[PDB]
Amino acid sequence: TKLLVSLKVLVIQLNPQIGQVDQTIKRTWSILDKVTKSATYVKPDIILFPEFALTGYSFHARKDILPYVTKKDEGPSFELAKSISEKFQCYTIIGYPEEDDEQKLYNSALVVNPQGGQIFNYRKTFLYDTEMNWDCEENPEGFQTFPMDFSKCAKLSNEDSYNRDVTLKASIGICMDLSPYKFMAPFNHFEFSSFCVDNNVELILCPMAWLNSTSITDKQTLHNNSLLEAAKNKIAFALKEQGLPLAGSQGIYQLKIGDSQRTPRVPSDDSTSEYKDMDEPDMSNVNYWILRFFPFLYFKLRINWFKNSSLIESILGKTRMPLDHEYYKDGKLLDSEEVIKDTVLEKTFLGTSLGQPWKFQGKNAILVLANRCGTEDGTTIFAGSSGIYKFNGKKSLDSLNESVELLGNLGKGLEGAILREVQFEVFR
Repeated sequence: TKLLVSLKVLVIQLNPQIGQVDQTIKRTWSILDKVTKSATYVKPDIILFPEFALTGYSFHARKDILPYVTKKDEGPSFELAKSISEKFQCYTIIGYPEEDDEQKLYNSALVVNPQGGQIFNYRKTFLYDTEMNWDCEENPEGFQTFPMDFSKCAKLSNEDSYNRDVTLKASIGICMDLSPYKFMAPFNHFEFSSFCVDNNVELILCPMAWLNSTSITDKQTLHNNSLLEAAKNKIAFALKEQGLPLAGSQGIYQLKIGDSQRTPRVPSDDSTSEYKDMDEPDMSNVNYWILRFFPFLYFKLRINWFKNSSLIESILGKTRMPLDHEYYKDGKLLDSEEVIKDTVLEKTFLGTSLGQPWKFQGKNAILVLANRCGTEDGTTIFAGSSGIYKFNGKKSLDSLNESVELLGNLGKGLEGAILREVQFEVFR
């Protein structure tokens, strides 16, 4: 049974600085107000915020993030998402620093239903270097899926109106989650994107604090004072040329609400990575983000892989999580006498299953990326470029691949919001 779904997705792109929570929240309401006043405005069904959307990201010590940590059902970020969900009758997902009853710190993203109550709270599974500064904990449950009850969004292919309800299988990934584990794991693993293919995720939500390539990540540079001081000046000039403060743009909102302007398919070159053109998206990262969702992309060589059975040992050998992850402190292949369960036949490697060359073929999935913009510590330039994508499964490792639809993107250095009417199909 096919089921056409029309989802109205809104993405908020912010430039939060540490210590400006009230100011950021105030700017957020300013953005949302401007959105509703758009000529082509329509009420969103789901609103996504970036990673640590209100508090800032670059925390250097545990004591520095402590004044901004909250419980999953308490604090500014929760009340914000709650008020938004009650004012727009929508789902609201926002990234926030979390503290539980056991006084453990997480990099989390809470979800609030239209009734103004949280239904889920995802924690960051793969941690970035900055998380180590305040001793962030890995998600003990690893990658997770959760249902989202959408009303008046679904319809049969014969019907002329989306009057039916649909429970979409959603999944949240945060920044590093897309990257290989600790930047050490093989590139071909594609942990998060494979997880979504394995568990048949229909809606993918990604709050991000993703970086622009011009940022300083060299470890020997950061810990060499004369090298670091010389490195900071290179970034300061790039922001000064663009007529912006060192922290980046704030208060000036780029709005793409209701339009259907798609993002041009562009291959990655030496110019697409430069930090210029604030209203334009970082196509170097856009292409990279798409590449990290390889199992959703069409790849011609999958036929040769399936008939020669090259990935069978990889599929059967594939574990749920990396063996040294927090996931394997609680939970726990043959070729024996045990039968093959359905979950095994759902497992994939490089988008290939045991029964299909390309498992996702014929399916639809929606990718929503909320990435922050701006600059922190005078070393870290966030890529912004928030956007919405669609994997059609119809039969190039970048945006040139037409198995993914670029439904729109925001600027790489401007606060703002993008709304898109997303249409796709599921199966019930």
